[PDB]
Amino acid sequence: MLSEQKEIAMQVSGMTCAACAARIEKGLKRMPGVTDANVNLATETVNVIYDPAETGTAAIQEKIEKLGYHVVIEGR
Repeated sequence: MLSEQKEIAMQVSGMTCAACAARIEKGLKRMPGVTDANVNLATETVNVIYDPAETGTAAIQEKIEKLGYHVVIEGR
């Protein structure tokens, strides 16, 4: 009936500051069903908003790997 989008917030591995994680997530800003990407290296974390119809963690890991890093869906 609906498609209501959500924020995920999760930790990344391999970021060496200097817009690295920004590049990672900006990669995800290209994925069909993302809306926005917001890096939080002050907490070694990144937040990304997407629609679970087209986009989720599933596709996201896939691309993150190709960006040349691995994200950790630890937390919740």
